[PDB]
Amino acid sequence: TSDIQTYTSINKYEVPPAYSRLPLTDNFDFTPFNNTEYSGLDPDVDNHYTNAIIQLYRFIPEMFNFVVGCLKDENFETTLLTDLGYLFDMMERSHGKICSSSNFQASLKSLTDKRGEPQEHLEEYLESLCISESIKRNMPQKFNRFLLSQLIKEEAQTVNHNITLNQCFGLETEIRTECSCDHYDTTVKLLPSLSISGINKTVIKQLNGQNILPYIEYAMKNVTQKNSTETITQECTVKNLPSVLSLELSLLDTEFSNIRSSKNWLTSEFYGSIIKNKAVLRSTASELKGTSHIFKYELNGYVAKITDNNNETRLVTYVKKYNPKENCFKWLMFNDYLVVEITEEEALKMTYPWKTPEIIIYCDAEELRKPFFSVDTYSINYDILFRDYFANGEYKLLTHDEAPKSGTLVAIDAAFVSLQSELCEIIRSIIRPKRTALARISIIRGEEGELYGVPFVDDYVVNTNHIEDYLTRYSGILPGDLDPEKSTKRLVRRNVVYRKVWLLMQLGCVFVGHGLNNDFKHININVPRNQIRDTAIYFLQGKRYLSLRYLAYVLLGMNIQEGNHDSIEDAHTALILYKKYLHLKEKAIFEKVLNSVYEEGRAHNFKVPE
RNA sequence: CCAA
Repeated sequence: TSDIQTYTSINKYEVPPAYSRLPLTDNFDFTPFNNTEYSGLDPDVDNHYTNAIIQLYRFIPEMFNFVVGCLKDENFETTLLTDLGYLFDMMERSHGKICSSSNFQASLKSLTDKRGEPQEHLEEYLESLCISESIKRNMPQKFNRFLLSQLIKEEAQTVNHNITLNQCFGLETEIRTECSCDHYDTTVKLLPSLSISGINKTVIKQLNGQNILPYIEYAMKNVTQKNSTETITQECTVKNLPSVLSLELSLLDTEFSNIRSSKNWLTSEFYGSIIKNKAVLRSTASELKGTSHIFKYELNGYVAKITDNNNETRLVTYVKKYNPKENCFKWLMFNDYLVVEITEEEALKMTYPWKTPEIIIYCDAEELRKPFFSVDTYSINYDILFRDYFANGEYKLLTHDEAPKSGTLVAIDAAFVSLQSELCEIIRSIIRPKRTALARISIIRGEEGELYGVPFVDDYVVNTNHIEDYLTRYSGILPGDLDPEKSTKRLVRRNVVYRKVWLLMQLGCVFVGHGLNNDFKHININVPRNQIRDTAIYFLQGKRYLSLRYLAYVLLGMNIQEGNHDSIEDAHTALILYKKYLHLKEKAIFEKVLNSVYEEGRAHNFKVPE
């Protein structure tokens, strides 16, 4: 993959490798694709267009500090809001490590299955999951308006209901539709984004061609004269300059081709206020008449559509970030997992024909220079680690004297199920394997004491989606995972069980188990290597890993006689194995019994009668 | 292969 992060091409037509279709993601190496301390997203997703938008909103300080801040309280009902907060917090703390948005994608697919007048907004987003072209037109802008609308709707349903997202994106739109003479009707609705679509009077590129500001002025105050056998006159006007401006560019290809020639069209920064019943936007303050509270706006980021030379379509994200240790603006470009730091002259330049701006974001001046606040800047509510929150009808819950600290030993094991299969297209060129879901996890008390080796959660994860295979032999999940059909296990949602794991790694607990990197990858949570004690890495044999049942029969006297797997018992045996490994390490017998399990396994064929 |  040499010469793949080059974002510039000497030719104005050849698309550089930084925007090409990245190779599909046993252990994929991401070190030659990201050198910065800001993470990328796993391209193995059902949505061809949501990864670019998530990165666009991560670097808006006023939104990022809020949705991450919403992780103080247990907002289990706001699925799309908290899952976005779980993703934003994970992205910030990974500092470059790969991240997956499968949890957010699952909450979006379950929310869009809703079967308000504009309900086709749900169906238009659901129609873009089964993947034909990669992404259609006007579809990224449709989700941009959909994501912001659903977030605000969930923002009013959180604990201590907030309106912070409305104060940032709120566009007080006056919709005057004149039916007859001297008699008109006005509508006032708060819009999260501004839609620049269906432009008719292209009088902008003469002397106001020109820059982007005239397009924003028309979308803020326009008079359309088309409706129906009526052809009514409609006048849309906004009287609000919010903190951030969400722009949705959807123009004609003739207007898109003419807009590439105008150098410096997409303006870096501008200022403007409201003087008349319309909004005026000027480059410098010398053109501003003043007489009102002036507002300064700077570009935060934008999502552009890349048309490959192989006639392939994909989205990328340009991003600016401010460092409080100096006065500097660093640009960042985001492919799926390709992240590079670029210059401003290249980020604003759009003379290339394979580049089309789709979603632009402008931010307030004094608010962009504000630093990003992590979730651990407030007091988080660790009440779920003790409460019994089940959705149905041999462990023991936790107490406040067992309050986990930075270093509390815990044994974790997770069971999963199969929703779909590989479902590939072919040499493989289009499709990828997907759809593995979580069924049951269990955390065990690992701290030495009276309550040692005894679990404290045994939660099963409810799932309404159609499964393809239970993997019952390796999952121990009888068909009782249905919400009203719980056989014997106490069920729980996915948002509640994820918070138990998130709070454990938030405090700094130390997880032990076998193959913990797999569970955390499918649970969709990233834990630092300092808090992971994997028995596979410890008892590693070159490139071969040993089965947990085998180690229980060669390192201990526990012949499990494995029939139906049992996660609560699997995590228990993984805990005491870490205790034996500690014993065999304190006394210098480390690389003496490890060599004993290789050779004894050659004649035994890595198996024992069970 | 491990994980499942």
